[PDB]
Amino acid sequence: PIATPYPVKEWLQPKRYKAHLMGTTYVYDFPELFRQASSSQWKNFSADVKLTDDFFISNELIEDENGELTEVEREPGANAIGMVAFKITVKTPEYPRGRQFVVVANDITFKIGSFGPQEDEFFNKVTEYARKRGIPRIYLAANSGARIGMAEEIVPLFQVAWNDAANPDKGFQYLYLTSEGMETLKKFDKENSVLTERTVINGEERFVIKTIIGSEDGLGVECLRGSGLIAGATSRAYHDIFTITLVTCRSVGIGAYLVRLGQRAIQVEGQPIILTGAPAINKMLGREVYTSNLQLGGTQIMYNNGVSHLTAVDDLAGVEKIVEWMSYVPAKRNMPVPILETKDTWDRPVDFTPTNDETYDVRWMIEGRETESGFEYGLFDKGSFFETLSGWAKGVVVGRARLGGIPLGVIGVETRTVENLIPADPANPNSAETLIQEPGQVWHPNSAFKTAQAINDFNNGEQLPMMILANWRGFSGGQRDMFNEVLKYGSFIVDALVDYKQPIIIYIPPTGELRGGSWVVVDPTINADQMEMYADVNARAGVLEPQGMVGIKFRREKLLDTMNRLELLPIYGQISLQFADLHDRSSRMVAKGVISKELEWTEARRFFFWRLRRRLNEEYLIKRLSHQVGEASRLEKIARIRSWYPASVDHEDDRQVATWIEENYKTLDDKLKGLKLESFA
Amino acid sequence: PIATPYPVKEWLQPKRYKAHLMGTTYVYDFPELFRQASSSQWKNFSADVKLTDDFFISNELIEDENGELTEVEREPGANAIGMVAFKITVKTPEYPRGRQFVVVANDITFKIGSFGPQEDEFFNKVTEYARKRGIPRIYLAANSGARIGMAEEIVPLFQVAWNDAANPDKGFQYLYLTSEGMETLKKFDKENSVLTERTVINGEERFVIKTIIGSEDGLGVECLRGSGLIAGATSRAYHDIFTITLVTCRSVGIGAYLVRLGQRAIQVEGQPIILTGAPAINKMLGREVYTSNLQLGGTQIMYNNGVSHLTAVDDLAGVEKIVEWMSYVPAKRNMPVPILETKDTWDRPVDFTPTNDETYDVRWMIEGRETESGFEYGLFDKGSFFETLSGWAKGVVVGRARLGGIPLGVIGVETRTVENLIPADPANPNSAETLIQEPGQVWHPNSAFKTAQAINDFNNGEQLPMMILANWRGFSGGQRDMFNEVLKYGSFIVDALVDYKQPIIIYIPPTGELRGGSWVVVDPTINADQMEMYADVNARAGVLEPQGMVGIKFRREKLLDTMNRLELLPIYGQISLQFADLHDRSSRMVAKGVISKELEWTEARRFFFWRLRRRLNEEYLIKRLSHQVGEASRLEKIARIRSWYPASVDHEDDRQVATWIEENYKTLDDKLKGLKLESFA
Ligand SMILES: O=C(c1c2ccccc2cc2ccccc12)N1CCC(N2CCC[C@@H](C(=O)N3CCOCC3)C2)CC1
Ligand SMILES: O=C(c1c2ccccc2cc2ccccc12)N1CCC(N2CCC[C@@H](C(=O)N3CCOCC3)C2)CC1
Repeated sequence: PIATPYPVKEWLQPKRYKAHLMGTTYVYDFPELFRQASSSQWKNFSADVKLTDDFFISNELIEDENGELTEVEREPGANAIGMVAFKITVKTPEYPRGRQFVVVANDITFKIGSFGPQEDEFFNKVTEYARKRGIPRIYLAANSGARIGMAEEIVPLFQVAWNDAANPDKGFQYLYLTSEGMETLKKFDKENSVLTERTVINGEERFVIKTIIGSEDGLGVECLRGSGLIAGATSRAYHDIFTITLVTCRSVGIGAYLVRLGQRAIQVEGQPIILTGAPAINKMLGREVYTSNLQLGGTQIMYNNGVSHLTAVDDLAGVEKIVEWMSYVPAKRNMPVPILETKDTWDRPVDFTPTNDETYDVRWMIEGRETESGFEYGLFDKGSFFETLSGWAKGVVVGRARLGGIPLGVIGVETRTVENLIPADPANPNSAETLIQEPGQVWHPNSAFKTAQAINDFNNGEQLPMMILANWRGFSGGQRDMFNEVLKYGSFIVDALVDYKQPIIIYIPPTGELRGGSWVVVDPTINADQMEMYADVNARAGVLEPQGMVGIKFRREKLLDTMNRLELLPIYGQISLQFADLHDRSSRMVAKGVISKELEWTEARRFFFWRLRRRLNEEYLIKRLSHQVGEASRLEKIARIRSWYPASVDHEDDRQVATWIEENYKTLDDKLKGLKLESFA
Repeated sequence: PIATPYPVKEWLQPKRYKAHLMGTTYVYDFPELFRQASSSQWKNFSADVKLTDDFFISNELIEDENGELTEVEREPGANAIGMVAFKITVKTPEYPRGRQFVVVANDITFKIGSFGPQEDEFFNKVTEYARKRGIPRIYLAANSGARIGMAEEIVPLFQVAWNDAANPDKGFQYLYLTSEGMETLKKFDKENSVLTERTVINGEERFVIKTIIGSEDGLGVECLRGSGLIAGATSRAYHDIFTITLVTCRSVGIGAYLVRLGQRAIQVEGQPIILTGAPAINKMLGREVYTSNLQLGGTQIMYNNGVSHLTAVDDLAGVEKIVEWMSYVPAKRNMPVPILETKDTWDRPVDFTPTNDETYDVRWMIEGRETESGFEYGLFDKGSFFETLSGWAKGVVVGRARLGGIPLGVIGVETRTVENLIPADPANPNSAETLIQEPGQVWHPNSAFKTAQAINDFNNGEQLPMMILANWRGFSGGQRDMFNEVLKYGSFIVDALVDYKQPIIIYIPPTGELRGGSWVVVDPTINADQMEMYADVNARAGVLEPQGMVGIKFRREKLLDTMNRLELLPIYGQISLQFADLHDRSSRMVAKGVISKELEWTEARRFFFWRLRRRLNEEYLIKRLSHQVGEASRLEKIARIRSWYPASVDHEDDRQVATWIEENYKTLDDKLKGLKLESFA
């Protein structure tokens, strides 16, 4: 293209054009999308703030002589391998002074973004770089899978020993090389390119090739090993640092697994996440079964799956989502969660409230709802809800949110029935579309899976506190759900709670209820160190429902002796039912001591803001002790800590306790590093 | 019953009869089934050995004044709660001097084996008892779920305020008590049995009951909390000690979850594992959908599921299976795996061998096969294979086995196609039976799940080494398997390998092959500390299959320039195919360094016996260091250790190295506790 306003980009670097033809942003152009999204981040936070370009820095990382990664300021497109990386330091609303993270990306223009040994070792190096520093690892996937190839240097000179040169079609018995070919190899030192055995046939000495190795690296198994390396590296990263992947273009094989192993994934529309491509599958099956890879790894598959937590219309959209996702995540492992107070102060009542006779969208209880007569504030900061895995197991709603600025994970129950429509298998003529009804307030294998998945993703990397607006009547005990292993996924929940390292809040909502199976799997005793449970005064909880209670311990026989109070069954049935429902009240929960407090929905936001803050504060103090004393149970540490509180401070006063602690961080700090003389040997 | 030979048992204890009517062994009679099974254990080991009753001891455990568990020798049936336990010390072939473990069981005769607070705290206490001592925790489930009930003391005197005594049917507005009733309660101190509010209606002062609490404990939520307690306790136990559960009778609610949380489960035939019973489900749905609980939790469900690892014809059968399962498990956490050498010495060739043109049952490669012309020894000790999860995901075969006495976990690939027949959902008129073809040498969501599940169960509790006869062409990339999240389960594999704490051996079999996706997820670099990979000389491995290799890097264009060697496509296609297959040879794997050694199947058993032994020996030494020095990488520790080997010892000689180490345990022990002066402060 001639006569363009500015210096033609796709020409100074033709790769940029190739990247675009492929349908993805050019790898070296990504850092810019992060600057843009970071800018947009500030615009939404404070429309006024004036930004300087030094608010965002991106330094490429390449390996030096020692194989050590360093920040080099070189020109785009000069990458020797098909894998690039950048260390980004950017000031954000949560981290005004700056926060860092790394970005690793395949370079789709370099050998179709294949994964070769060199790319794998680079990928592994970078992942370790991030983990060491405890900073997030963002991965931009646009690849073709493990790199392949043959020993091309052996294709022009391989001879075949036939059954008779007269009729080649009669077959052969082995391939070989002539003493001439053997020399050709020896001339280029490409001798180890083949394992042979010299054997003199009546004709001449022919070297039978028993194995082809190849002089060039990255043809077969050496590539598979590299994949495993990064697979294991990523599995490890997920429990260490915040991990997220943007499928910016096709992602195949190891590329697909890398997406899942980092768990958190945002898939750009039309960018398939696949194992074996459609063409190759059709070939293998002989028939033309599939049309596009999108049938195998499109959003309609992976987003409905749960592999994709979110979808994006285009790369920039995805980058914005990543950046938005990180706003609730600590700057680096073990730092306090990033607090970001906004216009929505904590001191206000909760507007929206559910009704036992009015279908509602739990999201309204969460973020709030916009009505004709104004806006109804929910429990959390307005506009702070960031839902994820929204295309899978709609039975539960999971997302990040803020409570007076305090970021946290949130799990709500979808009350409306879900219409899960499963496509037909194009590989089966007998395959037919199927609609699955997913009853509200009930766990099914997929919603139990999504719950545990959410819990683990909140805990690992994100290191976030969490609140579950628990409201389930139990797990589906039907035969289908039971056959589909609902017991394994329910247990996954228990496992994930036991692993949680941040404060957890279980709260049964106003019109909510927690019954039998459901209560079990979320009870605070599962993790006494981090869990606390609260029942709204208008919530219900019992081993069974009122109906089941009368159906077992209020039989017709007992209903009769009751007739001695005044056919009439229609109303005496409602007397027993109500008799039972009177046991399932928060008051009994308090009386029996299974919950910490019965709360009032409208006053919840206020209460939880201070409880969470008071707890985050005591936790910080609890850890400082841990990494100082050594032998001492939690009970002991928290006691030694609360013993430092002024005599006049009411330990049960969340605000008071939180306020005092924040006013004495340094005094307490001395008190801590004063216990250094705790060298019990 | 009169005139019976010996003292009538079901009469001295009527409970025994009730237990039997229920279809299960009487809880106090179980210790005897363990003695029997232990006896049978010896009979099979050495038919000669003469046993004394002191070879087996069972002491009941109950809580003392302090709530501490102690061994009391009291008479059967005297249990105050509906939960019993026994500490069993028994001499076995693996542990001639004795090995211990605990047995906890519901007492189905006590309040239908319900789970009340008291039973839960007892259950939790016992589980902690075992964990502390690191001994196995066997659980015998026969229960009815969380205990329920109402405030019965409030049913004879609750008054109802109607709209008019004339027409009760017109409804009411609230229940209450008379100053007389209030007194009745006060007389028995059962005052906290109800939360009320006095209000004088034109008539008289009536106390409105706002909440019913109940004087008796174990009616509602307090039971759900106890369940959670033991759920979390069991989730924890699984990663700590060897856990197993025998569903000896119905197991419900928390009872069902307890089964899954302990993971390893043996289900007696006809004993359902359920959440909500069929009757109650039918009631809730109005219609008569299900006939028996077996449709919901029978073996046809749970055994096909994977929830049940094995099924048993009767209790004794199950006990025998438990006892058999434990024979490969260490006496208690962290002890060496129990070695048990039998007639099948290590020094022999491997008989059975697969053929590329003859369907075989991988189990023959494992245990061996019995032919008409004698017995063909497999890779492992004859009669030592103990398969588990045999009713689920037949695509893979998992079990325990011995290699010259060394117990280990084994994962083999089923080559035959699996005919998975899924039942119809009786709750859907449109539901129809469905047969799923599961292609051999291919991972599907369920077989990938079973693989990871097996790996984790081998690692946790069992603490066993493991060998995987890896032979997969890859994961199914079809749309159905892909939509059914095959990527999540494949990754579960990577996760489980990263967690493995014992030596691992990956071995591609004689006619086996490991391709693309499959290699990735099992490569040694995933866990360099514990993994090692070996390829049989007759195995194949490549990123793709030969066909796919020619289909990409040996196109018709290149096939032509090849025509310059002598329509003829049918044979020139086989020349290219063979050209590719020449890259996929173990020789290249060695050349490229992705495997440790290429082996010969017949000599495998011999080789692996010494490699595994040499490794178990070095591991022991590696740990002793760890729990002594502190800061030192694996690389350093193993080097400091191999530096102690005599100069003449060949580090690569497994037998030599193992032999020397075993001949110097105490000399090495001194060398270790000599590094105590390693007090770097
Ligand atoms: O309390 C009862 C109950 C009865 C219990 C015992 C005897 C008779 C009962 C009758 C009941 C009638 C209506 C509702 C609940 C009843 N429960 C039985 C049903 C329980 N559901 C929990 C949530 C999932 C439900 C379930 O398993 N499903 C949902 C519908 O599809 C089939 C599978 C079961 C809740 C507790
Ligand atoms: O090597 C090939 C291959 C080709 C690759 C690239 C271009 C053309 C190919 C043609 C092939 C033709 C026959 C076999 C393999 C072929 N592979 C493609 C198929 C791969 N399978 C791995 C195991 C599971 C297979 C799969 O996804 N299935 C199994 C059948 O049901 C649909 C889903 C795919 C194995 C690797």
